[PDB]
Amino acid sequence: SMKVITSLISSILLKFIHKDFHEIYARMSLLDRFLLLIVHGVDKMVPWHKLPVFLGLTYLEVRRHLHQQYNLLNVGQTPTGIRFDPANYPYRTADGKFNDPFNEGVGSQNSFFGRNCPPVDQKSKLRRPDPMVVATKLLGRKKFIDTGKQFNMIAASWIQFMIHDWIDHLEDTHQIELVAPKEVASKCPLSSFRFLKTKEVPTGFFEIKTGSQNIRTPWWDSSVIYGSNSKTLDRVRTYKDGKLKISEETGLLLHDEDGLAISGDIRNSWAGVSALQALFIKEHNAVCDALKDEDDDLEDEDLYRYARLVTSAVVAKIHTIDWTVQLLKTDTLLAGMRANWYGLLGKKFKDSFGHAGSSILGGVVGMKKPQNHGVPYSLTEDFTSVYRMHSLLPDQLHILDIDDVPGTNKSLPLIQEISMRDLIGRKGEETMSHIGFTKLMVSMGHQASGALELMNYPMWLRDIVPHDPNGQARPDHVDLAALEIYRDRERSVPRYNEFRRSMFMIPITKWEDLTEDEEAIEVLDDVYDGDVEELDLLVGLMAEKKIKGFAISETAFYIFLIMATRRLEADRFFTSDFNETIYTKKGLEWVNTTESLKDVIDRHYPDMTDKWMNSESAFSVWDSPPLTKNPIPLYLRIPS
Ligand code: HEM
Ligand SMILES: CCCCCCCCCO[C@@H]1O[C@H](CO)[C@@H](O)[C@H](O)[C@H]1O
Ligand SMILES: [Ca+2]
Ligand SMILES: [Ca+2]
Ligand SMILES: [Ca+2]
Ligand SMILES: [Ca+2]
Ligand SMILES: [Ca+2]
Ligand SMILES: [Ca+2]
Ligand SMILES: [Ca+2]
Ligand SMILES: [Ca+2]
Ligand SMILES: [Cl-]
Ligand SMILES: [Cl-]
Ligand SMILES: [Cl-]
Repeated sequence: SMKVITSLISSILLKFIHKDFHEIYARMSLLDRFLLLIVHGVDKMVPWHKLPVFLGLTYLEVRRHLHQQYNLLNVGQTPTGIRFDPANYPYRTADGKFNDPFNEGVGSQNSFFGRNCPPVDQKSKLRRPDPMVVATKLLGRKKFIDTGKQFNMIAASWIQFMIHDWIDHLEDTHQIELVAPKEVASKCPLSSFRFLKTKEVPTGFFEIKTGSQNIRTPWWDSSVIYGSNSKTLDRVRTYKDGKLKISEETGLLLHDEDGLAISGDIRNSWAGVSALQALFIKEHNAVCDALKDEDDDLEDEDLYRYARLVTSAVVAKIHTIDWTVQLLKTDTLLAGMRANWYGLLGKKFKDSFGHAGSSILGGVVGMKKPQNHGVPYSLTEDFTSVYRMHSLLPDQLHILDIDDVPGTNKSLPLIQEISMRDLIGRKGEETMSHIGFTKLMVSMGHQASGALELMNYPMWLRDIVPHDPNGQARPDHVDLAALEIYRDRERSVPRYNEFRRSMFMIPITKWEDLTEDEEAIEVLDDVYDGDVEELDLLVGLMAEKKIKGFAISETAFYIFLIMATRRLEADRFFTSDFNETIYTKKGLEWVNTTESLKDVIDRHYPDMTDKWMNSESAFSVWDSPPLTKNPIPLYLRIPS
């Protein structure tokens, strides 16, 4: 046969593949071996992010395909259940069941986290090197480093607002204690701290024998405002006109008898997230008003269901084509992220002529069927690790004088600095009640986030009161930087270099491959006793030299590449059921005409961005100078 001869040639070409990929290679199809040869070839020459946009996009299409085929690992028995008719569930269910037309429990509350990379058992190394040493020497903020004008505090609030929709790990009842070693104890805000073990649930399989459970629905269903089950949904519903609870007077969240905010998920939250919850409750309630006017025969439950479909799709769209484009501020990713939604052919073509039929040309949104690449949808252990972005948070929020006349580029002066401790949890709700929605939002818009670099982890997070899932305070404080290191190890996520190999990225051989910062190299060498194989994932992701324009590492980005696409393409409500029958005509129109966070702010606060936002995106620092558009066609642009 020709297939056997070509496979022999593929075995010959194995001489051009990095030795660490020989294993994953044997598991690949013939065409995919050729594709890996091409991807790996580019990696060794001019890298994709230096290519003309159209070639960068071609590279990313091929790499993403490889990850879809080889970096999606199921965990646990698939919760298939008895066969059901998806037409019986033309709405987002309270616990995320009945979305995958073939598996009732996929994407539901308490489903298993899947994986992208094979697990690496680290139970004998949970404290090697010591996580409080790692936190002290490599993570704790020395001098604040910001993100320039690229990514403001609304953008930092937004990604946490998404984490509250996406991922949270079920805990066991067993307590763990970490103790600060003598060497760093005087630099540790806590000399020791206690927390709960992650719940390890047996799977019944050989390759992956235990898994974690996700207590948030992994569907992108806005469970951050709707809850992840019927009980928590019931708490937010008014049962009038489809609506959710909010203060009519202040536009802020309501609070329960303990002063805790009433929303979908408020765990370990802060004022910035509360602001976005309130904004999107206003969005949901505005959709209810529009649909109830159109049709007086719709009852509360009908209104709620349609408005949840519209609101959750608006959020997903804004994240995809506005937020991500600020995180990944390059021409290639502008083109790429917009293509996820609208296809390479573009919005104007799609809006005029409809979906072209392939994800490449028309976007994953509106595809005829959901796509899971043969692996039941989940968010993964690896996804959790790469979204650990706590260094985005500042030490203080800079509250501006919104009563002052805006200056050049709509700049405003500082009126007060507020410690982040005063803006988190219950205390933060009280502080926000005095500041108000407008002042907080404008101040967040004008303030840069922290950068994802070493030695930039807020020290206030090294002694925080953590919460139970309902937002209730725990008596045992945690050092979050040390805890994150422990969790990645506890949950068997590969450390940095093995993570790279698993994602067919060339591994580092020395610290100089990771970063040009000579003092950071010395710290890494100290903490890890020279061993790049012991380098923690979180540390590597913060340390890695950034592609120009990227706020995250390339290693994190490849997980974003595949998993962001997956959140849309696997979900019926973004694919087979993204249509006017399911959304209503007006509901679909609402999604299709909303392109940005600015559009939503302008809907509810009609004068805010005119007065105070000079940037194009509400996620960029608001007093940015005007920019003249690049006259070179997008798909032809060459990165400098
Ligand atoms: C005031 C703001 C925040 C506070 C107080 C906070 C606190 C916490 C705490 C206490 C945990 C759980 C640690 C554990 O027991 O395992 C956690 C987990 C996490 N946080 Fe934050 N965080 C905040 C903001 C953010 C931001 C801005 C991001 C950026 C993406 C983020 C991403 C995550 C992720 C991905 C997890 C892991 C969830 C899991 O284990 O499933 N957080 N955070
Ligand atoms: C799946 C892979 C898809 C993209 C592969 C692109 C191959 C690289 C093309 O090299 C060409 O010659 C130059 C030398 O001067 C390059 O550096 C330049 O950028 C490019 O135009
Ligand atoms: Ca969810
Ligand atoms: Ca009580
Ligand atoms: Ca009617
Ligand atoms: Ca003044
Ligand atoms: Ca300013
Ligand atoms: Ca030194
Ligand atoms: Ca519009
Ligand atoms: Ca006006
Ligand atoms: Cl519950
Ligand atoms: Cl994303
Ligand atoms: Cl759209």
